[PDB]
Amino acid sequence: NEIPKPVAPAPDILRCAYAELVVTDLAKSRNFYVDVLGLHVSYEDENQIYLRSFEEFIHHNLVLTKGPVAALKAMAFRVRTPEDVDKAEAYYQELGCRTERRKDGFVKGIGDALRVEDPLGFPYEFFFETTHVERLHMRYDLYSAGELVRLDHFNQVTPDVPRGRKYLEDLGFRVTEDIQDDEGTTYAAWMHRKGTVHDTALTGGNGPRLHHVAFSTHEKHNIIQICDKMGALRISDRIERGPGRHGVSNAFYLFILDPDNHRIEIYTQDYYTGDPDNPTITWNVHDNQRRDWWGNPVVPSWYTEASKVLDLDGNVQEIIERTDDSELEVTIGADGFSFTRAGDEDGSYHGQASKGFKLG
Amino acid sequence: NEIPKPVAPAPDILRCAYAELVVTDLAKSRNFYVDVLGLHVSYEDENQIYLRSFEEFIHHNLVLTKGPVAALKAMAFRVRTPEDVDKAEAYYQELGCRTERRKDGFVKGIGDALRVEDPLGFPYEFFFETTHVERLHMRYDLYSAGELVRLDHFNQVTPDVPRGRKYLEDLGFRVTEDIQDDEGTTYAAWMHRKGTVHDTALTGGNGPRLHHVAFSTHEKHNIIQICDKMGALRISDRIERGPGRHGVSNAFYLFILDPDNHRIEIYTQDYYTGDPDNPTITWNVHDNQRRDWWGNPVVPSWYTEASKVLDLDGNVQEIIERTDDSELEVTIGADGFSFTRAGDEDGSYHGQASKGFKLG
Amino acid sequence: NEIPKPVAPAPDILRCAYAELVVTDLAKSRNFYVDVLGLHVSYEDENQIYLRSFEEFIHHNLVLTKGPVAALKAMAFRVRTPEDVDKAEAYYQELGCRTERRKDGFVKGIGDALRVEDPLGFPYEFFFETTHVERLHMRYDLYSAGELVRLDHFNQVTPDVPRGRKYLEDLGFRVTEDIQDDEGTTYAAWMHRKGTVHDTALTGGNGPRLHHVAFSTHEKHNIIQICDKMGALRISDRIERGPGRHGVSNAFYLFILDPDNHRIEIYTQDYYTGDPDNPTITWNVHDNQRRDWWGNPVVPSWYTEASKVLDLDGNVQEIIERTDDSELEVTIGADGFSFTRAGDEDGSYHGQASKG
Amino acid sequence: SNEIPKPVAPAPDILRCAYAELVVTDLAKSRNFYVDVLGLHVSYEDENQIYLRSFEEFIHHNLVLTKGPVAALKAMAFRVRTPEDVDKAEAYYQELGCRTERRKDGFVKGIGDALRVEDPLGFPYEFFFETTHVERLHMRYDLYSAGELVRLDHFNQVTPDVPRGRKYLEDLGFRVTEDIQDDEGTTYAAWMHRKGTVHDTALTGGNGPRLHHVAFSTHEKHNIIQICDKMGALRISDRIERGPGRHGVSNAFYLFILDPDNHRIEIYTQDYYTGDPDNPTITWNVHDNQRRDWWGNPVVPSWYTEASKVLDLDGNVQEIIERTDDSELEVTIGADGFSFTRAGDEDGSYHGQASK
Ligand SMILES: O=C(O)Cc1ccc(O)c(O)c1
Ligand SMILES: [Ca+2]
Ligand SMILES: [Cl-]
Ligand SMILES: [Cl-]
Ligand SMILES: [Cl-]
Ligand SMILES: [Fe+2]
Ligand SMILES: [Fe+2]
Ligand SMILES: [Fe+2]
Ligand SMILES: [Fe+2]
Repeated sequence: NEIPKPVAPAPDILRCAYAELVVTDLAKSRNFYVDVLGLHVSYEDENQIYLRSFEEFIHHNLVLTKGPVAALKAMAFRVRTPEDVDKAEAYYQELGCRTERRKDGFVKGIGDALRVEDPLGFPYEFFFETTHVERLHMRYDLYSAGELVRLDHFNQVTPDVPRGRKYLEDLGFRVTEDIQDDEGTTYAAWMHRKGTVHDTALTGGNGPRLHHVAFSTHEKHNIIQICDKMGALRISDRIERGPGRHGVSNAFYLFILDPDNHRIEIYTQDYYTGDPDNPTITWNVHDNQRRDWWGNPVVPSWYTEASKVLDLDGNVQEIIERTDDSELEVTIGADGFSFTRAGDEDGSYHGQASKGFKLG
Repeated sequence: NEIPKPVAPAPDILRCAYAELVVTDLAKSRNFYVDVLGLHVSYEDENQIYLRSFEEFIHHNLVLTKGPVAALKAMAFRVRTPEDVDKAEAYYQELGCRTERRKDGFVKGIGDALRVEDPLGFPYEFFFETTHVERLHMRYDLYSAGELVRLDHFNQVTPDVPRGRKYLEDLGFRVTEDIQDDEGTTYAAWMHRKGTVHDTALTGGNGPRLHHVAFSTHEKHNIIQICDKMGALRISDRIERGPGRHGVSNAFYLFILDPDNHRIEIYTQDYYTGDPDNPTITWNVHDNQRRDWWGNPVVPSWYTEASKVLDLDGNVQEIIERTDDSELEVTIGADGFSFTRAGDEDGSYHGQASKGFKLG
Repeated sequence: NEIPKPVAPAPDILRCAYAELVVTDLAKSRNFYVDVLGLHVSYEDENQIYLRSFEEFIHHNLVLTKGPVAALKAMAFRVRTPEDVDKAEAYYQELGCRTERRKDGFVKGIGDALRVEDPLGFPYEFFFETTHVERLHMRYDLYSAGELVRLDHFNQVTPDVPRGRKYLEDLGFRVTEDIQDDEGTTYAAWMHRKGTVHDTALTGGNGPRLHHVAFSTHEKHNIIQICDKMGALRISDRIERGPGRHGVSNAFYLFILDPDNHRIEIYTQDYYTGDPDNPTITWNVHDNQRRDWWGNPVVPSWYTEASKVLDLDGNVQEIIERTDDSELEVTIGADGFSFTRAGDEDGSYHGQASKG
Repeated sequence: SNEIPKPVAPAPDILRCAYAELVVTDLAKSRNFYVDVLGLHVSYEDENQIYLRSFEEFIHHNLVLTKGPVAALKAMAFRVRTPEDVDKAEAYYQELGCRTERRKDGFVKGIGDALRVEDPLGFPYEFFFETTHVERLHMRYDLYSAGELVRLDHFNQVTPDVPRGRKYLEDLGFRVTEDIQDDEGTTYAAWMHRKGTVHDTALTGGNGPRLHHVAFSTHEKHNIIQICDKMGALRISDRIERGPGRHGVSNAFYLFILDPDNHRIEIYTQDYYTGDPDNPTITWNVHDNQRRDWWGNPVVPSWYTEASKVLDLDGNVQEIIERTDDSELEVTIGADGFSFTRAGDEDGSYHGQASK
C-alpha cells in the first residue's frame, strides 16, 4: 500500500535537530547523559532535562521527559523558514495524518512547532523557531576526552522499508546507501537532507519503534574513550555493540544503552552526500562487511530490541509485524548465510555468526 | 615437577628481540608481513625473509623461514653483553636442557648465539651480537597509516602456569599481571625484563605452543587502520579478535592471523614497569573486563588455537595436556560464567559469552 | 563601485568542486601533489594532471595545467541542476561580466560549463555535468598516513572586502565569520554554500590573487604526518605556517607551498553552518588568537604572497591595490598591535609579532 | 683538570627521574595551573604544599609545589633501585666533595630515607628508594582528561660546559642518546638516560645552574593539541612559549608552556626505545634547522635564554656561571648565525635570521 505523493509542496527540511525521549527515572538518565556522556545542560527542572552537543547553537539536541513508559515522544527536524511549518502541516494533512500545532512549542526553547503522526506511525516534529544559546565549539576548557560534538541522525524500525523509503524521498530525503538481497527484499535504507550519509534511516523490523539516536565525535579516539570510561565505571554491560567501522556509511561507531534501554550510537567520519546525484551504494544483506567492515558479528539484540514510540496523545503506538525476511534470520539465524568474499566458501558462515559465535 | 633454581647466574636479559617462524609459502607470507602489515625488509632470498619494525636498529625482529611445517622455530632474547651468552649456556646446562652454541649465529645478522630446548619445551635463543641497520624511526617518507614501530612481546601456551612462572622469575622476569580464580588456579601470567608490561607471557593450555608475537604502534588509530585495510583487501576473516582495550596491560589491541595461522597481536600504550616494587595486578578469571575492558567476548579460537613449536632438530615438540581448569570453560562455555560487577547478577553471563552470543 | 543585485535569479551552487592551476614544470608538480601529498590521479597526459581526493566521486578536485605563467585559471563550483548553468549565464550577463559557455567542458571530466571573469576579476566556473569515477572512500589499501579526503574551499585576495561580500551574498553565499576593527574596516570574511564554514573566503589585499586552495583530512594526526613527511624529505622549507588551530573556523590547519608557490592549506574539523540563521562570528583584527588560536605569529609572507589569476584568454589579471588598512601592518608591522586578552597589556604585542 | 673525577665508590643504581620540587610564590595560582589547567592528580595538599602525580604513577608524587619567597627548583629527585643505593649515593657524592644532607624520614611527604646533594654542577639532586604507594590511576578513564599527563618523563638542566657535565652523568650511569655539536668541536646540548627512553635528564649549554624544564608525557599527539586548545579557551595562549612541534632530537611530539612563576613545562610523547647498551648515539649539527623542530619552525630566543633558578640545600639561590663556549642562539639565529634545511644548500637556509 504505497503512500501517495501529495500535491502540496514538501517542507524544506534542514536536518535532524533533536529527540524527545520519555524516561522513567530522571536522575538516573541525567547521570547517563551528563555524567557519563558529557552532554551540556541547556535547562532542567524536576520533570525534564534539556541537553545539547558541544557545537550546537539551537536550544537543545535532546529532551529527557519524565514519564511512566519509556519511549520516543518526538523526533524533530528543523525546517528552513517559518513558512515551512505551514507547508509541513498541509503536506501531512493531505497524507491523511493526525497533526498538532502549537504556536509556542511543545518543549522549552522551541517556538511554533508542528507534531504529526506520520504514515509509518512515527511522531515527527517540524519547527523553525528556537532559542539560540552559547555555541560551545571552542570551549576547550569544557571539552571532554569523549566529547559529543553534534547530533547526527535517527534510526527508525519499520516493517516495510520500500514503503517508507518512497514517502521519505517525496519529503525530500535522498537514499545514500541501502541493504538488499537478490530476491527483491530491502532490509535497510539511509537517507539525508543535510549532506552527511543520513538524517534518518529505516531498519526493517516490527514497528514503529525507534532504533537509535546518533551523536558524533571529532575523532575515533573520542569513541574509544567512551568505551574506556564505561569500563572504568564498571558499566561495560551497557556497551551493546562496537566499537567498529561501518560498511554502510564508512563511519566509526559504537552502540550503547541508556537506563531505559534507549539505544544511542556514537558515530564519526562519514562522507559528503550533498550532490543531488551522489552515488547510492547497495550492499548485499549476506556481505559480512556491510554493518561491521571488519566482519565482527552483529549481536542479536541489535536486530530485535528498539524503543517504543508514542502517538500525539502520549499513548504507545501498536506494533505492526514485519512479514518481509528478517536480516537476523538470513545472516546469523539457523538458515543464515554470510560471506567475506562474494562467491568464496572460505570465510563464509552458515547458520551462525562470524568469528566463532552462534545466537545465544 | 618444580624447575630448580640453578647455582649458575642467570644471563642478564634486555628484552625480546626477534622470532623465527617457519612458514609454508614464502611469497604468501611476504605479502602478509610486508604488503599488508608494512614491515621493513632487512634481507631476503628464496629461503627466508628478515623483517624489522620502524624503530628497530638491530638486524631484524622477525625471520620467516620456509619449511614443511609451520611452527615457531626460535623466540630470541637479546642479552646485555657477550659474556651473558656464556652465562645462558651454563644456566641451561645446569637445568639439564639441551643446548646448541653457534659462534657465527643461526640466522643472518646475529653473531654468537645459544639455542636451547627450555624446561617448558620452548626453543629460546640468547644472543648479544647483532648487525646494526638504518634505524627508520624518522623515515616518515616510508611511514604507513598502520606502521608497526617495535616488537613488544611473545605469548606462550603452557599447561602449568605456576611451574613456568617460577622458572621465568629465576631468569629475572618479574610478574606484572596475572589471572587467577578464588580456588587458587592460575590461568595466565605476564612478565617483563624491559620496563613494559611484558616481554613474554604464559597462557594456560596444552603446550608447548606459541600463542602470538606482538608488535606495537604509536597510536590507537594505527591499529584501526590495520582493520580498515584488511576490510578493503577483503581479508576481514583474518581478523581474529578485536580491536579492543585490554584489562590486563591496559593496552589497545588487535589479533590477526597470518597465512599459516600464526597469530600476530598489534598493541599500544601499556604502562611503565621498570621500578622493582612495581605493583602486581591480579584479576579474577570470571571478571569480564579482564581481557577485553569493554566486555567484548573472547572468541573461542583465541583459547584453543596456537602454533606448533620446534625442537632444535626442527621437529615438532609433543604437546602435554593441561589438567588445571580451562579459562574458556569456566568463563564462556556451557558451564562458565563471567561478571561485569563482582557480586552483581545484572551484567553477568551464565553458560554463554558476553553481549548475547554463545559458542559456535 | 557597489555591485548591483541582478533581477535574474542566482544559480543554486552546491559547493566548491575543483580548481585549475597553471604550473610551469608538470613533473615537479606531479611529485608534490601525488608523491608528497598522495592525491589520486583520475587522468594524466603530457600537458595536464587531473587529481582527486580520497572521498570524491566527481572526476577531479584539481587540474594542473602546464603553461608559461603559474596562476589560477579557474575556480569551479558545482551547481544543483543543468538549468542552473543557464541561470549562472543570465546572472553574470546582467552583472555585465564577460562569460564563455562550453557544452563539452573546458577540462576533461566536466560537461556543459560556464566560465566568467567575475566582478572581482576572478575566473569562476559553474557546471553540473561531470564524469563520475570510483569513489575511493573505503580503499584503505591505498590510504596514506597524510590522506587528503575532500576539497574544502578556496580563499581569494581582493582589495575591498565589503564590496565582494555583498556580491557573494547575492549569489547565495552566507557569511559565517569575519575579521573587522573598531574603525569600520573589514579585513576578511568566510562564506558558505555547502554547510561547512566556507566554500570561499575573501582576504583583504591587492587583488585579484588566489590565496590558497584547501583540502581536508579526517584527523589532526594526518596533518602532523604531512609535516613529518616533509621533514623526512628535507623540504620543511616548503612548510609556510603551522600546523595550528584556527580561531576563525575552529579548524586544525597547515599551510604549505607547491613548486610554483601556490599555497595549499590542509584543514580539518570545522563545524556545521547549514542553518540559515547560523550565528555569524566577528573577530577583532587585533585579537592574537583569531588566526592561530594558540597565538603563534602569522609570518608576513602569508599576508603578502598569493598566486596570480588569469582572465578568460589566459592572461594575468592586473592587480588593484588595496587602500583600506593592511592586516599585516595593523597587527605585526612597525606600528602594529595585538592582544591575548582584550584590555590587558600583559600578553600584548607592540610593533612586532607574538612569541618573541 | 676542571674535570669531575670518577669516584672509586660505586655509583648508586638510578632507575629514573621521579619527581621535582618547585618553589612557587602563589600556591593558589600554581594549583590552578597544575590541577585545573593541566589536570595533575592530588596526592596530598595543605596551606604550604601541593603534591601531584601523573595518571599512570604509583609512587606518591611526581611534582611537589612548595610555597616560598623566590620561585626556583628546590630538588630534582631520582629513584634508586634499592635502599642501599641511598647509602651508595651518599658515599659517592661525599667522595666528590659535594655538600650532602641525609634525612632518614625524607624531605617531603611520601618519601622515606632520602639524600639531597649540591651536585658538582650546582644542582640540588635527591636520591631515594622508599616512597608511599598510592592508587595507580592508569585505568581510571572516568578521571581521564582530553589533555591527560600520563608520566613524568625528564628534566633538562642549563649548564655552561656540556662535556664536563656529560662525563659526570656518564660516570653516574647515564648514557648519551643524542647530542648537538658543530664541526669545530663545540657541544651545545646532550640527552642521557637511565630508564629506556631518550632521556631522564639532559644538558643545555648556557648560563647555569638553571633548570630549563620539567617534562610530562601524554599518550598521543592529540592530547598535546588539546592543552594548546584549552589554553586558547582560557585566554592564556601567551603562556604557550613554543610549539606544538615534532622534535628532531628524540623524535617526540612536544609543547613548551610557562607556569605562573615562569617555570617551563614540556609536554612530550612518542620517543623511542634506548634500553640496549649499544643504542646508536645520534649527533646533529647545530646549524641543521630540523634538529630542534623537525619541521623547521624557529626556536624563540626565550627558549635559549630563560630558565629557572635553582636552590642550594639552605634554600638560597645558587650563583650562575656564564657559558664561555659558543652560544647555540648566536650561531643559529643571531646576527652572525645561520641554519640550513639541506646541508650545503643556500635555498632554504637562513643567515642572521631565524626561519620561516
Ligand atoms: O626541540 C628541541 O629543542 C630539542 C629537544 C628534544 C627533546 C626534548 O625533550 C627537548 O626539551 C628539546
Ligand atoms: Ca537470495
Ligand atoms: Cl550497522
Ligand atoms: Cl586478552
Ligand atoms: Cl588564518
Ligand atoms: Fe546509525
Ligand atoms: Fe599479547
Ligand atoms: Fe583557508
Ligand atoms: Fe625536554
